[PDB]
Amino acid sequence: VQPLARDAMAYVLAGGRGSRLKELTDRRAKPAVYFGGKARIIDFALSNALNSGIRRIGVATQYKAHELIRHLQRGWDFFRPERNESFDILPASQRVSETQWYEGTADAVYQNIDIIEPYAPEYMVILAGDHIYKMDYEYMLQQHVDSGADVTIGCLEVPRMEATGFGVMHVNEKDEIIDFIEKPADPPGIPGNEGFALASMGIYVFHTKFLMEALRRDAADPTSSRDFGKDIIPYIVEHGKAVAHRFADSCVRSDFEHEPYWRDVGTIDAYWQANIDLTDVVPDLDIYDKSWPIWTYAEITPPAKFVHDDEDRRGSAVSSVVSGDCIISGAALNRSLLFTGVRANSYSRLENAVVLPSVKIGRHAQLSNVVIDHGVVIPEGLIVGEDPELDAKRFRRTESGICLITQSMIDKLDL
Amino acid sequence: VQPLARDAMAYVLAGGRGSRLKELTDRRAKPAVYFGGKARIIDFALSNALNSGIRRIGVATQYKAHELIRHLQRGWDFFRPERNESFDILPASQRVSETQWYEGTADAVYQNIDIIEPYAPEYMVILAGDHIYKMDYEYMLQQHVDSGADVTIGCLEVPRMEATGFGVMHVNEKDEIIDFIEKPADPPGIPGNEGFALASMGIYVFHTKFLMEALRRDAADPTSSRDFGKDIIPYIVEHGKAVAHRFADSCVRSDFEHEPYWRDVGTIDAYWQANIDLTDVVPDLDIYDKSWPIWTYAEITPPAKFVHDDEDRRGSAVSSVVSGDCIISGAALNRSLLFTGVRANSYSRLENAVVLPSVKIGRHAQLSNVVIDHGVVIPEGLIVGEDPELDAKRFRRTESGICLITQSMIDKLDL
Amino acid sequence: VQPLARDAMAYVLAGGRGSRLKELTDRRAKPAVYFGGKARIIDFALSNALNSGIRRIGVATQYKAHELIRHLQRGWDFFRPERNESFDILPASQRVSETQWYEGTADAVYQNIDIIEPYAPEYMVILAGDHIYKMDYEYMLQQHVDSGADVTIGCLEVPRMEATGFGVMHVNEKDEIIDFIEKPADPPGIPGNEGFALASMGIYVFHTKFLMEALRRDAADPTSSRDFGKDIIPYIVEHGKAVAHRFADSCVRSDFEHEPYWRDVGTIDAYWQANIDLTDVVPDLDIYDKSWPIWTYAEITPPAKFVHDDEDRRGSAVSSVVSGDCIISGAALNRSLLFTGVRANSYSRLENAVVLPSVKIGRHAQLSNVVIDHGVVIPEGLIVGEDPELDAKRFRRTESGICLITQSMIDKLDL
Amino acid sequence: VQPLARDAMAYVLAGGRGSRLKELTDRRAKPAVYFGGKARIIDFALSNALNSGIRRIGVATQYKAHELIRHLQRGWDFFRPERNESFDILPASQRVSETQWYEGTADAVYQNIDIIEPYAPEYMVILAGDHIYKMDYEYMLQQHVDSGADVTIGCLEVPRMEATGFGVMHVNEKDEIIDFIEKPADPPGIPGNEGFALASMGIYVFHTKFLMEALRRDAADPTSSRDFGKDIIPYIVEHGKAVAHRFADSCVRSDFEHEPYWRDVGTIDAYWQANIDLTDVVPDLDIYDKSWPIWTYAEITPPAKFVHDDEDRRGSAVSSVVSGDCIISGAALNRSLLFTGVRANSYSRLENAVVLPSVKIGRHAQLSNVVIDHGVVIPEGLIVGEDPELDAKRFRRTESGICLITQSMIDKLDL
Repeated sequence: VQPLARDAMAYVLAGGRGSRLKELTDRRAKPAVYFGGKARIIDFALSNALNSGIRRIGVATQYKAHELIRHLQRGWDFFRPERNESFDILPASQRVSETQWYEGTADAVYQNIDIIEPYAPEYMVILAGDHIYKMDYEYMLQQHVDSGADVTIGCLEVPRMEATGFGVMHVNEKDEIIDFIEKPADPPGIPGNEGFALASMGIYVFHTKFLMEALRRDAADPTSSRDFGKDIIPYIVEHGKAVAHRFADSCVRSDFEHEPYWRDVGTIDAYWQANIDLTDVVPDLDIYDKSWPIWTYAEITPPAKFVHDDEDRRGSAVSSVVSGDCIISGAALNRSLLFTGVRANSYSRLENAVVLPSVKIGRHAQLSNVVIDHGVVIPEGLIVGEDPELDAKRFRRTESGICLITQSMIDKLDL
Repeated sequence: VQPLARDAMAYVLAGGRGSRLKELTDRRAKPAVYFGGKARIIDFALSNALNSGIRRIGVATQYKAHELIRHLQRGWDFFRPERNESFDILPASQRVSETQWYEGTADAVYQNIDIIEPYAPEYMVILAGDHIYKMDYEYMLQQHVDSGADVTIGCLEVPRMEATGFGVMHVNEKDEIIDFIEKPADPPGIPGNEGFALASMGIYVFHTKFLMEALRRDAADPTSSRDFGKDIIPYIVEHGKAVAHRFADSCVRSDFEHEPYWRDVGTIDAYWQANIDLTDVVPDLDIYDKSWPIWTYAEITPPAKFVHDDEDRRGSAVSSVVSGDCIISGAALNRSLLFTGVRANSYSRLENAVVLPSVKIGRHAQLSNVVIDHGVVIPEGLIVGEDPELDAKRFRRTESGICLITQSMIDKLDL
Repeated sequence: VQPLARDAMAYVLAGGRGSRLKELTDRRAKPAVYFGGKARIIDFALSNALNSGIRRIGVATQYKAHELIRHLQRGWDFFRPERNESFDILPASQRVSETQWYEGTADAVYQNIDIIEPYAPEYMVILAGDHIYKMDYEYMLQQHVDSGADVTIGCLEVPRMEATGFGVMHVNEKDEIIDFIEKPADPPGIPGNEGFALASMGIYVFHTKFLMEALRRDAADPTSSRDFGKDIIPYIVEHGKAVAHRFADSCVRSDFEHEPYWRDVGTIDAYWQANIDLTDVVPDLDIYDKSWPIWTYAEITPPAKFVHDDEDRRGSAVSSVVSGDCIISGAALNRSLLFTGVRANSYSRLENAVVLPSVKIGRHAQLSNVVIDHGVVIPEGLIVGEDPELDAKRFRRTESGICLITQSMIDKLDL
Repeated sequence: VQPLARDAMAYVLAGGRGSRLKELTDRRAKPAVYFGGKARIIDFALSNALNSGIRRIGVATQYKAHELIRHLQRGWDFFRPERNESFDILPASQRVSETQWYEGTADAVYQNIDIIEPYAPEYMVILAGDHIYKMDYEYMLQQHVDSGADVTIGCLEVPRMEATGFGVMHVNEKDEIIDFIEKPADPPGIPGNEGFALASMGIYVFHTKFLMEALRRDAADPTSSRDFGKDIIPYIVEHGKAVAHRFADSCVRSDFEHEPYWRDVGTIDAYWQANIDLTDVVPDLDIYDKSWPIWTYAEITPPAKFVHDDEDRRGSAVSSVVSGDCIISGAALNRSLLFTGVRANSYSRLENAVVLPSVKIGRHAQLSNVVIDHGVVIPEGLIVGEDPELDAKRFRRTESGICLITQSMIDKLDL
């Protein structure tokens, strides 16, 4: 009768550096990276927990967390303990130990047992905080209880050649995990469906009592790298009962999303592509859906504005997504995504451009196939996208020709 | 030393019907009308109160106030009494008398003395809630105390020809009010500056104890129409000391506003004009200003989206202001202001259009010189602005050719 | 898999006058009456909705609603539409019609169909807002869908002699409702257990569109008094499928409540008793429970204080419940319940006293067996509970000797 | 005309360890210590800022700050940047530098200039976060601008023998500071009033642009201990213009406070004394004042309860201050102060006790002259205050005989 989410706590792992995002994560952890016009990556897992009815949330942070923690303080501020709600931001710090850094994803939870236990949740839902996806976690909770698993593991069903970069679960007829392989060159297929493999999402459901004991087990073992994927879960698949949960069974698709949507935006190319795809006529991700909404930190913002329309300049956007507090003054935008606060000035042009909040585009600048970091001021007349060798020397250039542009790159600029 | 706003309470008169806005105010009071892709009209006086440091606000409502009350409840919800802050919504209702109607603007304060006296504010700032303007009321409060006035009245300095439509204050050299005239055919000129007259704003500062006594006198006087403008102030200019405060002295102008901005948007033409002027290259009102911000009710909204770009259709906006959650799909917008939630569809065209929230524009519709009421669905292929005779039969058409369009008029439609 | 409350809207009927509470409800509807030391009666149903997972709430108000509506505005302010939550305060007002009065409890929902249908909830949970009880509405929802009922009705299982004051449901062996009788002299018994009758709590679960259809037909029938209990529900038991849900199956009992707790505090004796019973060593209602908490409007308040300990005066409380911001200065309290803000002064005595917020007790006053209304100032030396004849002349005195004391009564006082 | 607080930012130094409070500050910094029944010490400076109209606040933390940060996050959560309000929590950490420690109170501001400069406040109000006092900083701001000072320093006026423990300002006839001495053996007296000296409160007003340069200068000086009182202020007194502001000129006294109140609660005795003094008939600090309120983090909490009244046990409090959610079950309290959540059980007695939140007193325990730390569980039958030598072996006992009791101390216990 009662939904199990009433008795669950979501615990989000948000310490991931995202080192392949290069300068995009030099000053902020990957869960803090802006995505899709407004939110940050972490808001997706957070919103999944909220919309699934989980109203105790803990977030473990580590690497470069000041921007992430400030976002969480200001955006996720509406939980009240009187209502059996809680939002705990849990950085590694001189608190219960000297340390100041978590030893691994397991240690991220283990060090905060004294926070969890007063709440006495029946269940723990462990979440990667660095992916973009919508999912109703009540489904996994139900499967976990009914299957008697020690751990239920969220898995994507992917073509085996795509699984070579994931931690892959090897399952039997009834989706019980026989073995776990980190990045198999030839991923094991699903029995009776070997064109596909189950790739771990880093979503784990436990009974709290079991998890605490296993965290304590783990923390005593010197063999352990203190990691869910490499230590906790492999021990259980061997000695206990681990079961896979398939993302397709619990993904929340809107009427305007043709397939289950999950993205890890792990490379500059992948991050550019996921954002720019939102400019499509029929985008894979429906950012206009209100049935499974993404909460985030947002301020009252004025509308977007388009000015100038003469023989020489026209401020206008085609095949583009433009946020509030954007003033497109005499600037031509095509196939671009603009976050809030952008100022694009006369005779400039943006094409195939992902523009993070509060960027300024100087008069006459022309930028194609770029990601412009938050707050960058683009000098008047800067050309990007016309000279690959010049662009690669000045900026971080992808082999597929995307330039990531940061303020530090701009400050160094000559010819 | 201490600012006088700490000891003031703002009391906003928000019962105004705005009869000349015709069907724009059929189901909402004038202070509830949307303005500027920014806020509702009432939010300007409320934000002026807030930014001036007044932490006690009351709002008297009357004519058709459901939409207005719900906006106040949801938008103006962050005052806490334990911080000596209060926000009181005061509709005429069976709480102290049967009535269910306020007899006038003086009565709207008078019936609520039992709300005011427990707060014991030293000063009352009585405000009209149906005008768009920015003003720092600390200045009026200083002038009032130092002048020793019984009432201090905010006044616009305007050419006398334009003053024929206002309550007009006749003053001596000291800016003390020696007479008041309701709509003078020949407005009294300011001494030494005869080309201008002081036109009342309906902004009044009193010592609370004095006002409470003047309201009690007024509730007894059978010759009184129970109106601040026509009863309270004239009695004081007669028997006490009334002093005029000029708008230009305390108007808050941003660096991008060439002159003090005040608008009463009292007619459809004036409402259309003030909104459409926000699409100018250098607008009179700076809605991007952050130094004197306008607080309002706002939700997390997705960005605006423009799609399609081929031989036959292109979704794009030129010389226009576009709010979030607008999808401009194959539609051409020019010199238009769109509030949130608009959906404009393929081959439609808007020009010189003020489009309130959640309007839908059907394919192939072409509309020029229009105000479209909140939530209207414009039928595919509807043409407005081509045939004044037909437009005037179907719609509320001003002499200058603005068509106000409501869903009730759409529902009646044929050829 | 997904809880049904996600898809439900709770709709609280809060127009009740509670006329048998006499002067306690002369300026406030019954759901606004204070109960238990802090909350108001309406907060119980509201908190049940919230704790059950229902995040769309409507509250219909009518009789003397200013205090109620201010309570809802300031207390129930944390719902956000972006999260698919809503809290709508729905007074009878000149809005969709002139009226200024709901024709009945069915009409209170019918008039507001235009507010419900934009939310399109799958289920409606219609609640009476004038009872004190705790209940998980997910159980009723499941029974309602699983049974295929047209309406599921919440029912107290009570001894038949106690059911003569209730509207009683006659059921068959499957708890299907075969008849409904308003206040039967000899209430029909439950089959196979005739010592008990099922007494209607005025809680009704419907499929939304079935209810919209029953509401519309009811508004059309001139036979109808426009009432859930005597119009909607009788027709369904006759023409459709009405099923009873027993309170015991879904009451939320803390470990410290020996039985399911339900109270209608319909009379001054019952209100006094239910409150004073909280001073017991083992109270029937556990106001210290945090597993099913009651949300309300609460301000930051200083602690309670006890002053003076000498020959002739000692401020102290025995067998009593004392809220914050109470200063017990030389006053003896025994078996009393004090809401916040009380000032009891030297040489006064309270026994068997229910004391609503911000009451003042003057020096030397002695009061026994009383309910003291919000904000009453008790004159120095007043004696209540000594002389029944004099007490009944001065105050509202019950047959059993409880005096309800209002400020209007105090104002009239001599000897 | 315009108050100066509109353009100030308050910056609270809250990294103080409070070493002399011993185990009371072993797991929290001094600003996080509970005081007076509800608030925490830091809430006084924060409330002074808020009530003075300062809407931008920064709080620098360092030593053991988890509890403090969580308090700030949950309690001080109502500032919105759109209203030009801001509340920044600034712990030393990896962000702008590796360090993760502040080199001193000046470096606590210096490391965060990049947070300050975007706001561009005209004035900085630097505050000590570890003192209990009320003060209207608009007075100090007015004095600063009008005097032309480089730094205006808040100062207590105390008898000279008392000043020997303070940093003392030597002034001339016009309250200009001519020397500064750290703990003078013989404190320089006030000219014309040699019985008194000016003791620095560690409150400093600057022009922001001045301060930013003085900090940059300080961050270059290798002879600098990076301290406001030790390096910044003496430098200015020497080469610039430092002016003293006397606390009596801007202290906020309620009508029930016989003198300006300031306490630093630096020792266990001083902490115990300031709290127990609140049980007085006429307390020096008025915690019931509403004119200058102290905001803090508070939850909805049930009332206090007193039970049992027979010949062997009576739950009651005399000359005591008792917070909500305290159940006094057969326990006798006298001259004690209880924070929320205490459970005192049958036959126990508390005298002269300061009892922090959520303490449980076991049956038959008898405790006199104690501070009991947050959450301590006192064993049944424990006796404290009877045997000085035993009490000092078990607990932290002051020379004056106050025992500080923590759970670690209880956990060691036998006889």
